[PDB]
Amino acid sequence: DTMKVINDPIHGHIELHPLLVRIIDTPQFQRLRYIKQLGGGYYVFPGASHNRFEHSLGVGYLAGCLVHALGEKQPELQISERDVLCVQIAGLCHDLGHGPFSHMFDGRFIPLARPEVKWTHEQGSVMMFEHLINSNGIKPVMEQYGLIPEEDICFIKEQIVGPLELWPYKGRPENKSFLYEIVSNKRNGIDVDKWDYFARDCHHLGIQNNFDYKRFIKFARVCEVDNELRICARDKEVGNLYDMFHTRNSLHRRAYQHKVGNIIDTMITDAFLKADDYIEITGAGGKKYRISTAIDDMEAYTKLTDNIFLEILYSTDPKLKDAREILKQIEYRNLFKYVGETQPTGQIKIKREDYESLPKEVASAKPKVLLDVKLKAEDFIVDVINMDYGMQEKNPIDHVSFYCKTAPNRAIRITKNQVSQLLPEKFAEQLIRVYCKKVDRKSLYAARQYFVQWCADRNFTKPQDGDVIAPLITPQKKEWN
Amino acid sequence: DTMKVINDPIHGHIELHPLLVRIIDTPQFQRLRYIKQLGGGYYVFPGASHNRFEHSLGVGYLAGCLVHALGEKQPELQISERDVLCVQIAGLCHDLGHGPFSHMFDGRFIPLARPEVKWTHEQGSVMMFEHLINSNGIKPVMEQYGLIPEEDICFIKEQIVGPLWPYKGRPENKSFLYEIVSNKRNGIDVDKWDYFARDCHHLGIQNNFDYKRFIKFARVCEVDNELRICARDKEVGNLYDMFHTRNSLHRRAYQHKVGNIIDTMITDAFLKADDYIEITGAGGKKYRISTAIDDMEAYTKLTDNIFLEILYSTDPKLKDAREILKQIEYRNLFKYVGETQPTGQIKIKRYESLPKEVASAKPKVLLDVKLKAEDFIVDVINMDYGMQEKNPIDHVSFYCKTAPNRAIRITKNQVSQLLPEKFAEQLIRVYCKKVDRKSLYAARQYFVQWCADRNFTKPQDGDVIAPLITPQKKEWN
Amino acid sequence: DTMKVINDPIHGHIELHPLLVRIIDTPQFQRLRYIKQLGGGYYVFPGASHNRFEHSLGVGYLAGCLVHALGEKQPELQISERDVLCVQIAGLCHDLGHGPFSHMFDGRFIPLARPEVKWTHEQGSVMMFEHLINSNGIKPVMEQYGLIPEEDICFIKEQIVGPLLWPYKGRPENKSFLYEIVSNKRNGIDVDKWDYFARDCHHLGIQNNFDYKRFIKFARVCEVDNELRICARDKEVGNLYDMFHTRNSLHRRAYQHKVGNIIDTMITDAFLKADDYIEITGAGGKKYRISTAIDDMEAYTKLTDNIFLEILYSTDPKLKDAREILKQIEYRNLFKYVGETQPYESLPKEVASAKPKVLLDVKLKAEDFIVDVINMDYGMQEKNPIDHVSFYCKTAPNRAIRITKNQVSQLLPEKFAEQLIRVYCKKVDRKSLYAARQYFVQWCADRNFTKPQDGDVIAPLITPQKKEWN
Amino acid sequence: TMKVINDPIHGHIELHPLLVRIIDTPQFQRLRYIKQLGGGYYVFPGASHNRFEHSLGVGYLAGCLVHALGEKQPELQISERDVLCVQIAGLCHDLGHGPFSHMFDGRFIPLARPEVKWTHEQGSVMMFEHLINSNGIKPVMEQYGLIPEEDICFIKEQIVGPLEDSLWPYKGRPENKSFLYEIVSNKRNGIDVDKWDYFARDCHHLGIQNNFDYKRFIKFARVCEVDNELRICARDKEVGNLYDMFHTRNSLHRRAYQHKVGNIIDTMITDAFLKADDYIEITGAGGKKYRISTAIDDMEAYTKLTDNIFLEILYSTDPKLKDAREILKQIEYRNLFKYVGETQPTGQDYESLPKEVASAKPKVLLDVKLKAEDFIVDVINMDYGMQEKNPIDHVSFYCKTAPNRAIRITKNQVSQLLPEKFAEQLIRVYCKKVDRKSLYAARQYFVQWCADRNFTKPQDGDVIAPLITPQKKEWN
Ligand SMILES: Nc1nc(=O)c2ncn([C@H]3C[C@H](O)[C@@H](CO[P@@](=O)(S)OP(=O)(O)OP(=O)(O)O)O3)c2[nH]1
Ligand SMILES: Nc1nc(=O)c2ncn([C@H]3C[C@H](O)[C@@H](CO[P@@](=O)(S)OP(=O)(O)OP(=O)(O)O)O3)c2[nH]1
Ligand SMILES: Nc1nc(=O)c2ncn([C@H]3C[C@H](O)[C@@H](CO[P@@](=O)(S)OP(=O)(O)OP(=O)(O)O)O3)c2[nH]1
Ligand SMILES: Nc1nc(=O)c2ncn([C@H]3C[C@H](O)[C@@H](CO[P@@](=O)(S)OP(=O)(O)OP(=O)(O)O)O3)c2[nH]1
Ligand SMILES: [Mg+2]
Ligand SMILES: [Mg+2]
Ligand SMILES: [Mg+2]
Ligand SMILES: [Mg+2]
Ligand SMILES: [Mn+2]
Ligand SMILES: [Mn+2]
Ligand SMILES: [Mn+2]
Ligand SMILES: [Mn+2]
Repeated sequence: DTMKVINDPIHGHIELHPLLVRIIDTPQFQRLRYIKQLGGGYYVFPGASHNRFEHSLGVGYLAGCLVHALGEKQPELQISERDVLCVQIAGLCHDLGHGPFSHMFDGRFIPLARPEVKWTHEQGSVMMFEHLINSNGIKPVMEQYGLIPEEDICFIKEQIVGPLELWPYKGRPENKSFLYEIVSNKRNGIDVDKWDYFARDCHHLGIQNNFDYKRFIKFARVCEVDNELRICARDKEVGNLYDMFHTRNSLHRRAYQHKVGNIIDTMITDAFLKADDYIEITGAGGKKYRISTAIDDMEAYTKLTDNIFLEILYSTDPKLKDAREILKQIEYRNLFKYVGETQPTGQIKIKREDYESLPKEVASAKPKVLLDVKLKAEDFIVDVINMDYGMQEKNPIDHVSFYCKTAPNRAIRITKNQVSQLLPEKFAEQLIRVYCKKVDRKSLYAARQYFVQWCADRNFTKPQDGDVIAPLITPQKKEWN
Repeated sequence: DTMKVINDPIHGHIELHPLLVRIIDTPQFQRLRYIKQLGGGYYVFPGASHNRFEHSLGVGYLAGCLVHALGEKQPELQISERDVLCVQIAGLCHDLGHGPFSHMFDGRFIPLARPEVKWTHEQGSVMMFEHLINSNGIKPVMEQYGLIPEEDICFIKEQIVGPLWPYKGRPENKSFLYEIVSNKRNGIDVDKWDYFARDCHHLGIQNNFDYKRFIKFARVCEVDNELRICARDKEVGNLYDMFHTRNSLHRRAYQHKVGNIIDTMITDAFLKADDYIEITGAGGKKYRISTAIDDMEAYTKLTDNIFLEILYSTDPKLKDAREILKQIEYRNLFKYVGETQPTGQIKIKRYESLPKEVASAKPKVLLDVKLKAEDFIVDVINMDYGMQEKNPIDHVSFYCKTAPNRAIRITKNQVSQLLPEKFAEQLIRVYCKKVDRKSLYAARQYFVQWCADRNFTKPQDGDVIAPLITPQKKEWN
Repeated sequence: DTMKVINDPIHGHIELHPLLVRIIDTPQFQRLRYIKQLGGGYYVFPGASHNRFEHSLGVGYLAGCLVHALGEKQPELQISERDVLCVQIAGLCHDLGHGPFSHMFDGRFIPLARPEVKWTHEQGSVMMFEHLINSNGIKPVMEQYGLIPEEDICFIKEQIVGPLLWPYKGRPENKSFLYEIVSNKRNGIDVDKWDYFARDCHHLGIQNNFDYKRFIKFARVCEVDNELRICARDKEVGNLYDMFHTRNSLHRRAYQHKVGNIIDTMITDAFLKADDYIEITGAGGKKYRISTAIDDMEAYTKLTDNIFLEILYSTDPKLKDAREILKQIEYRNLFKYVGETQPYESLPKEVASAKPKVLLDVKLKAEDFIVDVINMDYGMQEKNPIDHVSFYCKTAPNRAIRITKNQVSQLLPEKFAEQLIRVYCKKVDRKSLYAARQYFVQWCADRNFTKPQDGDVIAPLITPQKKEWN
Repeated sequence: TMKVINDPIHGHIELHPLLVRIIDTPQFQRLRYIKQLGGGYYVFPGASHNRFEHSLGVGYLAGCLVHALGEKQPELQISERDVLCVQIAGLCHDLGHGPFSHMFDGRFIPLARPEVKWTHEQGSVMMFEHLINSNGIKPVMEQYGLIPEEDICFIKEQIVGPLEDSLWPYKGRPENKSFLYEIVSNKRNGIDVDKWDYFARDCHHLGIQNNFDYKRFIKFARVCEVDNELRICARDKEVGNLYDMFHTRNSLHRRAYQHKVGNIIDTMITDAFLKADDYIEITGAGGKKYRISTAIDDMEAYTKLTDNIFLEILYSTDPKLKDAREILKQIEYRNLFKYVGETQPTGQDYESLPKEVASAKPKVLLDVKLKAEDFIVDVINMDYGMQEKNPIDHVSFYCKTAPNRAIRITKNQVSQLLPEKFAEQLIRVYCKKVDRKSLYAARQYFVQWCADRNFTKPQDGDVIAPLITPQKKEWN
């Protein structure tokens, strides 16, 4: 009935409309309190204790800030309170679909557990959102505050996942197209979701950031672009936009793809796979699901959080011994050892299906060196990481519209050459990391020899420490030295 | 093989000796990852997602910083690497004994589940530390790095809990070492310094104490034939401010009325669940939530998870407990009625009779509903400077730049006339389990009447919530 | 004119209305770039390089934030764009009257140079504001944007200095709350404090996560004694006490830092010696002195921190005495701090008159001493400003209530003012300093002042004399 | 005794008494009156900071790094004497800066005294010598174990490089202590503590975000043998952070140090100084009088050349300075030369570019015709500090498995998303005529000149010069 104020360390005091409060105070939303934003990253950065819940509040907040700012600067847009609330709800609910340890679940576990299924947190979010609305009688409340549930639920889902299918959207018309650019921007990835996690992750990781998404909001405008009304940035902000993506890449390099964070994520995933058939999760009508099938039933999925990790760890079931033992090894910090990193060379890329064959490939290499131990495919992990600017090969800034101060209503396009010659020439790459399950000194030395030999055999890039870890092997390849 | 570096948002890059790493990488220590620093506070301050684990690293770090600084400034102290490691270990392990949602467990749940016992997180920490050492073969590792486990385990425990010269782990010449992690003399320790900075970072609030500066100006002097840590004289204002900051954090955050009520509701749920949750201990034995403190192997598995285990349960026996937790999720909380203070110095002894007392008041007003003792919660909160009635600064030793080895004492008048005249008080909060508008209105009338009957302070909103009752008391108006 | 955005490290991006930009882009306002916020404090805290200019932008910004927030939450107040602009202008211009090194000028120099005159930066700000308006043709611009200069200039001045019975003419009682925002004469809770807390902390290197933002969010207007006044939410009372605690702590640690004050004192002495020999050109080419530039705003416009360097870099023999003091500051050959106690021109003589029962190699004279009396209070002399705050409760947000100290905490101060008395010595010799300590502690004992913290160390012979001290 | 100074960036800095003696001198304290970012303060009101506080930070970080190396590698035989010398160089590296910093050495001196070859580095060495000699520091250095002959040489070399073909061109320390020259001012690859302080300090004051974590870098720094020298090596995994450091530097230049209006204010101040030059007199050694442009010849005069000069001119009663004073007054009214636009070359002294723009004949009607003198053309070199070169190719690294073995890492071994180029230019054009008709004309000349030269299409080209932009087919 009245607004609530929430104090957030990143954003300070956030005002929440009563309808938003109703949505937040539900089991489906509060679930996000028990899911770590950075998953295994917490085990490397102790500051990163934050969960999806607080991130979601921030995203809803910033979504409101942006839509409000646009409305105040351009009354002609006819932005309504109903529009503002719908955008905030989408911002709040965009991460509802995340599973235990966030990206590990959708990124690592589900692809291995259920390769046939094509699943993402986005799809999960839409399903959970529907479940949230229907389970908690939210629709009546939406009507009370002027929302029209048929159109607006559609609109909210479309903001989260894109067209459920010309204008392909049904929730709002072309004149309100800019509303779809705020929470999850499918056009170029510039959205408030990134702005919140940049600031929040940095706050917790202990990586400094004085920058303003606030600045961006202040300079945002709506212009006509190809018969749609779209969000346009001021021209001079283009450098800041390139930097936003640079920041994202740096955060991935330093933190999200930290070699040990990833290995912990990998180990947890392995534990989950071993546990899958023995954990049972109760769904709608008392039906039982597995970790990998809870995504099919939202009532079951509601109860799938980071807790599962502890349920396995603390279990006594003999059937869970293999899974439990992996988790125990994580606790003792008996983790697999990082051997090295390389990149695929020139046009060659690694296909997703071929990830599985890779450990065998490394083991198959014959390094021209004496070896005390012989290592097996099963002793290796090979982690293939796709680093990009959020749009695969594409430059997202080529998909941004800008305006100039002398003609604020006229959208223009800006190419990379018009900005700096020091920008990336490519917007995607792969990293290949190799680890060894055998942690002893002799094994690790051997693993380094196999690894560097495999790099040479494949014409991959010379590992940075190649000359130190494998002095005998590196001479072989002339390109390297 | 060698040191590890950990990046902390509060302290930046912390170097950890390999022995410390071995201790950290154990189930008993890593458990702290799953216990929230501020418990129910997270449900009011979404920034407060931090756990005991990160706080513990910070405390170990600052313990090392202080002992190192003292050694570098005063080589004569003969501080040893062995001493430094023992102080760090105590700093790291001082919070090992905490249970689910931290202070709620030792502060609220255990006193109700096991009223006969005096139990504290300190005692828990000593027991867990012993379990950690013995379960993970740490003693051999300690010897490898020059520690003497018999003496040093004793020393570490004594730093955490105090005497088991009453100390056996170190002699009087090394007395100052016992002032660093948990200072029983005046409460000025590195544990406070970390949580001030860490809680503030996460809460989104401002901290008055500058701990780095304090460390830089710390020295050891002879005081009554002990070597004790002394602060530079000009830092006295900063020390008063440290305690002010602590009090403000309690007022704004740790004792936030809704955080406390959520803690209370969780405690109630735990009590209802107690007999039906079973926690597996050493040798496969089963314990209860309230008895896991007896077996460290069981206690190791007692973390915030328990909350979710109850919440996600389907056992009919757990329905009552589960329903309370579900109400928390729907934000269907017990309602805050009001807050008052007992009058001047007079203070309230330990509590169960209080709800009945409020219900017994007969407010001279029209009431649609009549409320019962069981409908009320009364929460009594002791706010002080850490030493009951006493001023801890009267128990600090200082030095002047013109005579750095000469300890002096400084009284409150020598500092400021704007300081507190008192160092302890109580807050009394009343809540109602009946959440309907008519019940809440009635609860307000009982509450304000009870305040008037007892001569307690006028609630701030007394004139608004109970316009008919407030005229009765002349003092108030 | 158009709207401009300014990036501020404390507040981030501040939007400025074109009328505000016009006011800012004038010699009278830009002058504030050349006046340090903390004066001599920069010579102790190297981070405190900030000037009055950036502080002024922040105050104007926060004034706008508060008035806007009140208007959005309570449309019934009938707050107008004209009102918002006037409040912002007052916030921007409230520190226009500051002189070189800020408080030193109004706090130390003017009282000594011109004891007969009663002058404050507030009065200076009003005069400069008038000069700014009249010199730069701002009144026509104000009209263009809907302001009514006769009423609104009056209103702006009143916000800065107070009344020139509702005693205000610029706005009526219904808009009384507007006078509480920039410079709150009722209880001191204003946006000026909120900016300098955050800004000074940022530069000093003293941490502050807290929010004035929170305060703004919980501010409301209620009827109080037939005026509309700003009321805080009841639960914020603890935070308000803490605001004043913060202020006191900043004064103790930084603004009244014993060496910052002594540098301010030395600079003041140098200014006094230089006064007649520096000439500052005013309106009509007339010449003024440092101490008389306050009479002519055209002259005052050219009176900034630069004067310090003009003196320091001078070669005029007449300025040698002044120049030498400044040179001593550079060499860090400072007047020496002797000590501090707790209970103005006559004081140095009084200390010198004390006869300490100790052997002294040197005899010191009144002129060798500086006595600095510092009033540490909660901004309202003896009074508790929180007793002059109105609050509201969530169950009746339009109903103002009063909260007394006992309703809050028994751990709060019993007193809201004190004095610190610091004594320094000009001479700086070891023997002189030792003597100064003996005179000082003896004077403390003679007057029944508090025992200096280091009294037993600096004056072991004297301290036994006084029984209370022990 | 030691003194402690509280710094907002670094917290509490401990200063050895010898350092305090050096700091408490007119030559050092002068830095309090010189803005770090010059005209930048007139765009970013947060940037009030001066060279003085930056210098303390640099001296502090220099001490942190040399101390850390000594503690990790006792074999280096780092001495207290070495630590103090490194700190003194760090403290004194910016002594030579003039009013508004880079504006003085970058803009004013090149125009006032084109024949002279002058830099702030050279100034710093001269001022340092003046500081030492004027304040009797050498005796104090000896008292604390310094050897002035060798150590003064060492300090100067750290600041300006060899005073001189040789594997060792330095005289102040031998090859075994080579790593000491990499700390304050790194001529090999530019990775030094001077950048680390100004990144953090400028960001603090500007209200922007800094990518480089210098404390981490220090923690992972080591010394290894490289080509018969002992050099500072970074841990291999820090290479990404190093690339980011340079990215941060470039971003700071783009957003702040080369802000179009900050630069124009710097240009206007420089113009004012040029007009004032002959009329301001600055007293030097023996009471001799110098000009703003000649104070660099006498350190006693240079000591008194600070930002104050700006205010002296602005507040001058004296008529003689009316043209100079008027320019400064225009700055105060914000009556600035107008930015017309920015472009980039394909490719890459002073008088010629404005003339070129004016010479273009745009196929458009023009109310006014503009002259070379009405234009300013500002050419800005954006690079990674080493002209065309990649500085990371000049860094040595080590791996955890062999911490004493230095290796080299090439760009392809890091990321394919790194820059392909390490240098570019920006060309900005401004107009001294500020009226609407003049500005419109200036835009037409500018865009025409861009088209004529095949420079990049200005971002707002289609808006400011709709008629010209069609002509160029490339411009899509
Ligand atoms: N930064 C800060 N300082 C403080 O002193 C403080 N106090 C609370 N909060 C945070 C905690 C929350 O994140 C938020 C609201 O706290 P509130 O106490 S205003 O909320 P309700 O208890 O519901 O008061 P009601 O029911 O009477 O309206 O601000 C605070 N945040
Ligand atoms: N601020 C920051 N920036 C960074 O780039 C970064 N990288 C890590 N960390 C945090 C995460 C950790 O908390 C800490 C060290 O991470 P590290 O990657 S050096 O450690 P290991 O993987 O063990 O390196 P090795 O095995 O080769 O010695 O700093 C960082 N913290
Ligand atoms: N925080 C931050 N990041 C930045 O990239 C940046 N750039 C500038 N500023 C600060 C400096 C100012 O304090 C403010 C605006 O700078 P602007 O570049 S938007 O202004 P004009 O040059 O007038 O742009 P125009 O004339 O083209 O509309 O933000 C910035 N502040
Ligand atoms: N952050 C901070 N908090 C504070 O409370 C404080 N107080 C001072 N400083 C800063 C200001 C200075 O930059 C630094 C040292 O101030 P100091 O007061 S220790 O030094 P002297 O007065 O000379 O002490 P002595 O009485 O032994 O001579 O710390 C402070 N810095
Ligand atoms: Mg509430
Ligand atoms: Mg490691
Ligand atoms: Mg502009
Ligand atoms: Mg001192
Ligand atoms: Mn998200
Ligand atoms: Mn603790
Ligand atoms: Mn002010
Ligand atoms: Mn520098």
